[PDB]
Amino acid sequence: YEHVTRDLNPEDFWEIIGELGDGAFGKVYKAQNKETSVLAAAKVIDTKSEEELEDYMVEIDILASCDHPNIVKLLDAFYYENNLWILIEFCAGGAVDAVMLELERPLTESQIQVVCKQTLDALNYLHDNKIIHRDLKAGNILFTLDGDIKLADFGVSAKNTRTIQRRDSFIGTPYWMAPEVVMCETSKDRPYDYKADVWSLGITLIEMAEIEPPHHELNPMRVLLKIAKSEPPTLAQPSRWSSNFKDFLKKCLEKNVDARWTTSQLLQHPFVTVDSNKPIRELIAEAK
Amino acid sequence: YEHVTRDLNPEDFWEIIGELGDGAFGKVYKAQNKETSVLAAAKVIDTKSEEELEDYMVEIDILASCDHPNIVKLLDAFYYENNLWILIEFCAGGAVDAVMLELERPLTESQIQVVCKQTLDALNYLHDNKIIHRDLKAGNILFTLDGDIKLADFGVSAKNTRTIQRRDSFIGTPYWMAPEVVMCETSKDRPYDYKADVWSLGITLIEMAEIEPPHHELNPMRVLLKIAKSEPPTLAQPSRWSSNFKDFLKKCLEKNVDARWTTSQLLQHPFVTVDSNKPIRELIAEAK
Ligand SMILES: Nc1nc(Nc2ccc(S(N)(=O)=O)cc2)nn1C(=S)Nc1c(F)cccc1F
Ligand SMILES: Nc1nc(Nc2ccc(S(N)(=O)=O)cc2)nn1C(=S)Nc1c(F)cccc1F
Repeated sequence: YEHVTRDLNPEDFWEIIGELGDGAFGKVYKAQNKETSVLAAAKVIDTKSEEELEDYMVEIDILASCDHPNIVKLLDAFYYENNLWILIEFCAGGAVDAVMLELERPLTESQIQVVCKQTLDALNYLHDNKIIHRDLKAGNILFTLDGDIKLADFGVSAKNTRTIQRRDSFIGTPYWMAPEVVMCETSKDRPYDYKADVWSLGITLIEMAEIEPPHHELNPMRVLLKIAKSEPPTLAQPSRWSSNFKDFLKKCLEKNVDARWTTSQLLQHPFVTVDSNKPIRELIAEAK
Repeated sequence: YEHVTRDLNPEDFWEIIGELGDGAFGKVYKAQNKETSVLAAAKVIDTKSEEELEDYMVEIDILASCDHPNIVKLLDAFYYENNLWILIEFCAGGAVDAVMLELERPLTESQIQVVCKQTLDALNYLHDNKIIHRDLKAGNILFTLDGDIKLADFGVSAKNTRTIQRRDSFIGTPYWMAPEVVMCETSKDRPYDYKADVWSLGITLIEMAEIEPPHHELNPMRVLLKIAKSEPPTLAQPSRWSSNFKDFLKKCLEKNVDARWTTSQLLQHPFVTVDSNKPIRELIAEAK
């Protein structure tokens, strides 16, 4: 497609150094550019056929089209011998959840503020560009060498740009057009669906405060039921946390979607009014 | 694709008898099956390239996948010598707006009830199957030989089935999932976007009452502004029309989308509690 190379062996450009992880789409490798020495994470996805490339295209497009400091960039993509290779800028610190498990402790509040502030900048850019992440969690927030973060894994993300471009496309005099379509107040443009990411942000903040997300102790079969039945989760040990942390969470973890804050609103909250990554430089230094 | 034939000349199966119409995508022909004598409307769309087939595929899929008495069926589709041919079951009476212009008068109320009732059955099926028509008007409601109607022109329709199938698709324990996604209350499933068709139904009813839709006298440049600024339109000569007609319109022509009725709710309204097409048989007989 637009961004996927054909007929070339990815391993004539990128050398596998080792393994970074392993998941449902296969193993993820640490790769090194044979010419430039630039590092990458290399997803290698077994495709049974060419039709399956369409399943992975929205993700590639999002990665190729985004240009933000807190979103990982696409370095290359190849289709070769029935595998889709996706090469993504390398984040040397790994995922936030992996750090917590290595150190066997949650992040401190000042650390959470930095991750939250930068993660929010990424989300706000996504939403501004009609992208819903849809799988925000600590496993998909990666640390850089320099103590910053980058949001990754757009594997189930939605990009409403072509939908919106087709939505506004009309010819002739539209006498029959609904006023909400006239006013650009269709679901594609309203905040409603994007706010699903704002809830996931709240859960991820509790996950960073407590190592594991709410309801981790339940039978997995019960978790969706629990989310539906229960009031929104709160920090297990609230005395440990500032009023600003607890207030921010309440703006995210709000079941009335209309009342839940947008990323735009959240950027003005004092919990994210920070501008030094030092608490994270301290963390990742200890993990090194 | 799924439903488009390659490498065969459509005119070795279908004979053009004449022209039915002409619009932005070209002329529409009256066609006759050379073997069966079955009649069709034949859309013939000039495509500059193969990539353009994707623009027309949702429409073909909707036509091929729908099975309802009040929705036109796909008979064939061909890609040949750079044209996309779409053959659609023929409706011998033509469009409602064409009848009104031929007879130089609007429909009577009893006629409108029959068209409304059948059109609503079609819409309700569409919405049940996650399709938004998006271009409902009297020009896209066609009369059959027998005095029934069929809804046509899915050229800008939305089909949210693959979107919804991808929406519910998840692996692993979804600790971070928003409660509105948990409860299947995303925009794909909520009535909100489908209700745009319910507004267009209301306008189409006024169009059938008055030959032309509200604001037909304005500079076309002003129409969208007028829709936005104005209260919903009403029948110009309300003494001519029943309270049931006027009440039905108010349920459709409601700017508060949440307060506007669904097609499901409208099916229970007395304005559509009719079960004879005789008023339409009388109309189309005079037009013959
Ligand atoms: N851009 C990027 N950099 C890294 N770096 C990384 C990953 C793991 C580790 S490890 N094995 O935990 O120390 C260290 C660095 N991983 N990464 C990506 S995109 N990882 C990743 C991910 F975070 C989510 C889904 C699929 C993935 F392949
Ligand atoms: N299924 C179908 N049957 C017909 N019949 C028809 C059309 C015009 C006329 S005419 N020329 O007005 O008398 C008579 C019959 N037209 N038709 C379709 S799909 N017409 C049409 C349409 F209604 C909207 C957009 C494109 C179209 F090609």
